[PDB]
Amino acid sequence: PTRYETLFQALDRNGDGVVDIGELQEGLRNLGIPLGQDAEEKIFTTGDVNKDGKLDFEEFMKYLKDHEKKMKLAFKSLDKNNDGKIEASEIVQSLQTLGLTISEQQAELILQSIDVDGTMTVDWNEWRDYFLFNPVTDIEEIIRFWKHSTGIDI
Ligand SMILES: [Ca+2]
Ligand SMILES: [Ca+2]
Ligand SMILES: [Ca+2]
Repeated sequence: PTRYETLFQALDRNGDGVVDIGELQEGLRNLGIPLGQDAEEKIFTTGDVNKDGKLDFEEFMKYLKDHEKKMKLAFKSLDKNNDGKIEASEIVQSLQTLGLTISEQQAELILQSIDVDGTMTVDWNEWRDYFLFNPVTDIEEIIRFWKHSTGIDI
């Protein structure tokens, strides 16, 4: 969704051309996107470049685009076989290259936590859709998020 107009119009409830923090909270909660207020605030603070307390469409778009390049490099960092998809063994080996060692079952837990549809594996579109509003900037903070999200070791 790389123009992001639909998302923005979805969030701009009063249709004034900007998204306020309230609209972000109410909108994300109404769209069934589970996000904490401090993290939403992280998004807003990173995005609000002119610091007027509002997110115009170009700040919104810029944030989402840069965030999606960070997420694409993270995804390709996790993608070993270059298929365009992520399997559990790949989570295991990618984590093993980082010095972390995790079981296959915990890897399964991670994939299931990340996966929002029934695919049982995660392609670029699902990865991007999942981390769309998650203010993580790279793979290490993605790991920190996993560590809180699954409530598992490392
Ligand atoms: Ca608005
Ligand atoms: Ca602004
Ligand atoms: Ca794979």
